[PDB]
Amino acid sequence: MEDYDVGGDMEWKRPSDPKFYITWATGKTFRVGDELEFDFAAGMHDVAVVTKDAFDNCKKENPISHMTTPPVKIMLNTTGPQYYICTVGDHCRVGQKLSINVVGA
Ligand SMILES: [Cu+2]
Repeated sequence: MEDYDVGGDMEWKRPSDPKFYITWATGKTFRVGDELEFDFAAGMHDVAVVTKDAFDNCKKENPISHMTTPPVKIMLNTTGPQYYICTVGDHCRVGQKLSINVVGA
């Protein structure tokens, strides 16, 4: 098991570059049992676990899950695609979103 800090010291923030998080994930093999940790200041960002469509269009309403208090720690316990976005402001629209593929432990 591996523990990942989404974004690095950049943490979970509004990116200057729209592909930042695509870049951060790349080269990482997320497996079942691994844990993602999103760090941010209270109210400045958040985490909503969404479907692929909601991910693509940045739909904030009807999350699978939604978390607001800062480290949001999520364990990956199923194989397959997982999508996360920040619903605060225009953050998702400018790239604060994460797409990963979880494989076996
Ligand atoms: Cu945000």
